[PDB]
Amino acid sequence: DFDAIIIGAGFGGLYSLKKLRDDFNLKVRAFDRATEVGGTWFWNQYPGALSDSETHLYCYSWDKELLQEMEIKRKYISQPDVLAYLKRVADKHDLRKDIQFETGIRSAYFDEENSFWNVTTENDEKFTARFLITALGPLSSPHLPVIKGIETFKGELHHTSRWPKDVTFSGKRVGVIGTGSTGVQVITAIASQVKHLTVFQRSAQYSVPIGNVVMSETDVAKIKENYDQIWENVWNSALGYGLNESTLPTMSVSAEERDKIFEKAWQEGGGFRFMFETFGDIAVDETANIEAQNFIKKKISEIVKDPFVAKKLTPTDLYACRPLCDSGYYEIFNRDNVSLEDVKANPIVEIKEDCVVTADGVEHKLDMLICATGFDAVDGSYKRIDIRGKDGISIKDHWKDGPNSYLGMMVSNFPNMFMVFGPNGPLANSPPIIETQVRWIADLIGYAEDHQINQIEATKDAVDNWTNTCSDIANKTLFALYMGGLKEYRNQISEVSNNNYKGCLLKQS
Ligand SMILES: Cc1cc2nc3c(=O)[nH]c(=O)nc-3n(C[C@H](O)[C@H](O)[C@H](O)COP(=O)(O)OP(=O)(O)OC[C@H]3O[C@@H](n4cnc5c(N)ncnc54)[C@H](O)[C@@H]3O)c2cc1C
Ligand SMILES: NC(=O)C1=CN([C@@H]2O[C@H](COP(=O)(O)OP(=O)(O)OC[C@H]3O[C@@H](n4cnc5c(N)ncnc54)[C@H](O)[C@@H]3O)[C@@H](O)[C@H]2O)C=CC1
Repeated sequence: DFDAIIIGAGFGGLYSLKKLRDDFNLKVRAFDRATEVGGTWFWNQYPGALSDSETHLYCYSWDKELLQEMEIKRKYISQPDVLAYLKRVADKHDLRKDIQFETGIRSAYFDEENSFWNVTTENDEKFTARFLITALGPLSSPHLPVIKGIETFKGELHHTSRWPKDVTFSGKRVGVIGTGSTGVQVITAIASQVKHLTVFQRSAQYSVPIGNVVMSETDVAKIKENYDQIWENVWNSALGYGLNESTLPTMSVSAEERDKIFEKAWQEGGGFRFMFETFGDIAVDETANIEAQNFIKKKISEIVKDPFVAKKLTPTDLYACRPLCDSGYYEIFNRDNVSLEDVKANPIVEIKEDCVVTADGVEHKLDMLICATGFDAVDGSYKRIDIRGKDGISIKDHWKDGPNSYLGMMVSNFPNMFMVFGPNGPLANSPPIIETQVRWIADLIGYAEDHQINQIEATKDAVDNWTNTCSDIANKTLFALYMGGLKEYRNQISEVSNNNYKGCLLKQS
């Protein structure tokens, strides 16, 4: 029995714990299958895993001491460091004493008469708790790339989502399936170290340079000295990536101008930035979208010295969402021990003991095959848990037609359950969204303790409104889930919390 159960010990889990335990004095336990805190940063330790967000923003805001303390080696932070960082947050606030590691949750069924949650582990522990905090993140189970004959393969088959330790590249032919962000990081990291790399590319994507430089003692002092301002600007921005968000329209300058603005962002680095700090309409207007793409196509053709290769790396679709970030990805394809296989015009059909076979019957002989093939959507982490609310409805069935929430946090027919980095949340840097959501959830359970209430849920009506509020803003953009940003997200939930949780049925003891 607990005031609250937390599922997860990543960013959202760790803070949920700290806040509910130490700031609101609640009786709380946190669960994670992982042996250590960190979430995705414990699980994903492949070559080149790295924040998209800058080092000084990809962290908690609420411990001012730890900010002055924080190591800031590079502009962006490597997986080990993030894990060291969260590990050290656990150390400082002693949170592990209230985390059971190696302990998956199987089921959670809301008890309607005790107004609390029945949570049963995979081990078969039944714990009771008034409140359910799910911090499962946005990246669910990996994609299992159904490839005929994966069983026959007798070399190393590794998946980025479960990267083993003690992996050696030297002297080996290595295949990489996937050229989204994980696979670009993998390929950039390893192309230098292997005998031969084959990239199996299903869909060429746009990548810009990240520009992950070491941070001088002065650079780091400039950050620390003005850290309070840094955050206030994060809270007063759409993306919370510390960017001079632009309102300048793209086609409202010269071609020679536009060029030079893109070359500035490009020299600086970062995908958000190229897309939101150059101009203000790149995600909304098509001409602008096209202009942004053609800038990158141009870059691709300059860097990639072999035109036929440059061709295969060039996206073909009409409009471009967020570009990936890289650390010399396009450069990779110039080298003599890298080859690109367009696996949409020449797919993988079979896989024998020692090779991947594509459509034209070429046998790609590999010692090692790496799946960098991506994760399921937000709801997959939920749908994969036995979660049942009112009238024994399981989240599986309630969301069978796409995920839904109120404010990204609360679910209809699903009481005392509060989601962190949950679906229909804002598009922005992770740590600020998580802070925002945890603080808000904590205050509401605070309100609940003080107004002696014992049951909170969002209406079906509140939810659709919110589902609508996302579509209206969404359809104002090209992205053919909640946009309009963090600043306006934080407004929206303040408009709710200040109006006695409009759309939440607060039920009383
Ligand atoms: C390499 C990499 C770089 C990234 N860079 C950025 C970035 O720059 N900016 C950004 O905004 N985001 C980034 N992300 C994503 C984002 O910041 C992380 O996904 C975020 O830290 C998630 O924190 P979380 O605690 O909400 O969820 P997670 O960290 O995914 O933690 C969820 C935890 O819950 C546990 N869990 C789930 N289901 C169950 C269950 N049934 N039982 C028990 N435990 C369960 C899991 O073990 C997991 O540890 C990145 C992700 C990766 C992999
Ligand atoms: N930029 C960053 O710092 C990072 C961001 N992320 C987050 O995760 C998201 C992307 O996840 P990723 O793991 O990078 O990959 P992804 O989610 O883009 O994976 C899909 C890719 O895998 C390949 N693929 C999948 N199934 C295939 C099949 N059957 N045949 C051939 N190829 C196939 C395709 O090339 C495809 O582009 C990002 O949008 C971001 O939110 C994750 C890691 C690093």
